[PDB]
Amino acid sequence: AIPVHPTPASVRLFEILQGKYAYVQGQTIYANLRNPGVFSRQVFTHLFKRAISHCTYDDVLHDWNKFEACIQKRWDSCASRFRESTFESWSTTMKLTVRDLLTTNIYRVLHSRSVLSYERYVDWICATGMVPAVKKPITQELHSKIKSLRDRCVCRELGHERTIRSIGTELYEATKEIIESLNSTFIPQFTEVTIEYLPRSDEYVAYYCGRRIRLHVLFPPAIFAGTVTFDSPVQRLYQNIFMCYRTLEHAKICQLLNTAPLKAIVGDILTGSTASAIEKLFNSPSASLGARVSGHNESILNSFVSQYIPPSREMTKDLTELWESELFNTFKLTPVVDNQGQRLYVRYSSDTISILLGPFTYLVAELSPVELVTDVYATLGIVEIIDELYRSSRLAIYIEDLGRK
Amino acid sequence: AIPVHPTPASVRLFEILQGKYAYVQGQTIYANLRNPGVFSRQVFTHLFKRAISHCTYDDVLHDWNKFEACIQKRWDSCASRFRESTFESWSTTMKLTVRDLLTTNIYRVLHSRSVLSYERYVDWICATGMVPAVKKPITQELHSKIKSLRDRCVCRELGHERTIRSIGTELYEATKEIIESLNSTFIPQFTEVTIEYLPRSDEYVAYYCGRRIRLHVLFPPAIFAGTVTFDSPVQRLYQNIFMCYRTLEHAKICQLLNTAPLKAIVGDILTGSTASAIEKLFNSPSASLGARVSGHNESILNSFVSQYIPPSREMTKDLTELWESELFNTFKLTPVVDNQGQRLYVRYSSDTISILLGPFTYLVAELSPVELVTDVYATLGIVEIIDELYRSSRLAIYIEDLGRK
Repeated sequence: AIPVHPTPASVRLFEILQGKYAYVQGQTIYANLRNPGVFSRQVFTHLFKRAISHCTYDDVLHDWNKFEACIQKRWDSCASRFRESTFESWSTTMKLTVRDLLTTNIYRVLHSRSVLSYERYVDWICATGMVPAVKKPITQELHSKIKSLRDRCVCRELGHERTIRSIGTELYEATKEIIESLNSTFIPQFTEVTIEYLPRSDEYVAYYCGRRIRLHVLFPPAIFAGTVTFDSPVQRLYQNIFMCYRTLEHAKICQLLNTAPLKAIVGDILTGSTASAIEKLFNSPSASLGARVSGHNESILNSFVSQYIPPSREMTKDLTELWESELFNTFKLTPVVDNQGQRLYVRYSSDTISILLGPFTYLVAELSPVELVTDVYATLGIVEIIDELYRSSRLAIYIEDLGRK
Repeated sequence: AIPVHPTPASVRLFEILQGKYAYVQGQTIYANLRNPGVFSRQVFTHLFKRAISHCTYDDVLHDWNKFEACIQKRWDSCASRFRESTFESWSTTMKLTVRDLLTTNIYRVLHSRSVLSYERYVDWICATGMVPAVKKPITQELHSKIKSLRDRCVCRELGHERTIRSIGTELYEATKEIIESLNSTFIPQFTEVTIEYLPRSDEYVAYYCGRRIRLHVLFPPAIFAGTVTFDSPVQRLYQNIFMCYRTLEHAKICQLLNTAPLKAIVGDILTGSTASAIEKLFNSPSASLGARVSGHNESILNSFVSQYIPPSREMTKDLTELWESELFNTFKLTPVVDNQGQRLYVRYSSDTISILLGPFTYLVAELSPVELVTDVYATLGIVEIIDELYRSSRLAIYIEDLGRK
């Protein structure tokens, strides 16, 4: 039995998740990888993939035959290129008339209340290399918020495209198993739960409201007999950040201690009429400073003077790029820049989703049939990846099979 | 029961949303993402999509048939290219007749009094990660602000375009479903309502006029035993901005205390005749400074002088880019810049609308059938997105269906 969370050193470590003690410009990049949305990209494009894969080629071809049966009563040798153009435009409106309803329903199921958050995951793994895998069995939100007819109300039109009537049902029921899986799982905060490690027969015990909950080691900490330190991104910086905090408060201490314009040895304010503002502090005891010897018999032979400025902002300036280097390296962050651009587009890499969302979606989340994605799947627009999925979809490759008749 | 909102540290946090305590050049970018109208982009292109989706192909083809019936009484072998050119003209005035109608009606319904504001939204989520949901049931303003004929008297002309008489009515009634949905909700101010936490069996309780009113969590605060800290963009900067405020007021304190040109120790003004301006302050007690020892028996052996200014503007300057990095990172802001351009066009990204208006339009506001936008949907002109929608809209594809006869 040894504590992991509620030790003073580890709560000092958990504090740097927020900004309470020390903060610089490099720690702003920590929130950028703390940004969720990339997890919604995962379930998003994965349910697009599930909706787009399960389709039959034989349905869309008879849809095209009935589509031509629609146009022959509306409109010989010129009909060859007429049928080519109307098929091309049929493919275009097929992409459109799937993509709009997908954009409605999938964003509708996407921005539900999810008690699981990537944001509450990424700070925990970077803090201690450990994550509480909490299985919270309340799952009555999804059927209450969405039960039926949300897939049925929008699709009622003239052209009874049975492709949509086949895909909307399977994509609708597929989300009812996926949102189930994420909302069944749970990740808490830190300030009210704790985590316990027993050295004797080494396992780890989670705690929240009095029970041992499931867990997943990723970065096992170094337990010496005197203290425990965690192999973590932030605790690879820990006492350097505390050193910068110490010298900054030290700098303000000396700055506030030499404010007197003159040193003796014994032996509403921000804005106002400056003439009266002179009077309001010249009488104040901030002006004088008479230093003291303790013993009255103890005399002073010589006296010196040296105000001193410790290099505070210099200590902040290198520690900014200290933060930048660690969060470019241990999490693969490639700054997409312009010519002499000062880090304008900070983006996930190929392997950093395998090292953050890879373990996330497959260890603490039981999202079994979901995948990781490409660089340009997460880089591009979230609706602009939809037609790109379409460009390598089973559907549009069947339609480009129909692309030659 | 512990307070969240009216506590002194958190009301200092809600204050720095405004400019009252400390303010730098980086906090100017905070208003740029505070700009509403990007919510109007959402409802605007969503209702254009709703207007253009419900259209039928059969209405416009016989409309073109009657359009040719109009021109045969006004105007053989040359008639092939004559009919091609007049169809191209009919397409162009079709775009014109949807554009002028829609810009009147939709900018008319768009800039009504909306009690919901994105400006009143984005400040809450950045402050505490928390939003209070208010449902004000007063929804009687839509029938008074618009009844009918704003869509009709503009199109009451010679050519009875049944495309307009078919789609204007359904877009007209659909807008009433959307303005009702937004103005039913309400997001409040902060200086009169409160947010509050019960630690035991944790939930979050909102209050306006004595009722536990609805709300939604996004970023769970760190509640320790002494204080509460909210995982927020601004409170990740909180004591650094307070440190800059402290050193700026301390800098002005030392500047105001060191105005004397001469340091003794005991033992209308802005513009005027400068010869009399010498007279008006030389006799004044602002000039002199004779510092004091308390004890008259207490003597001084040695005495010093040290003027000192802390690096005030230096402490402001790095905190500018502190704000710049944080509001480029935790809200994804890509500065559209020129060669060595100093951050000229600060624009929303693909993912930051998913992290800000994504939760807004779907979770705190119950706008179900609305969508998100793209990068170029939000970048381009709001009338230049009309014709860009037309570059991929179902009626205009049906005109491009007719584009080859």
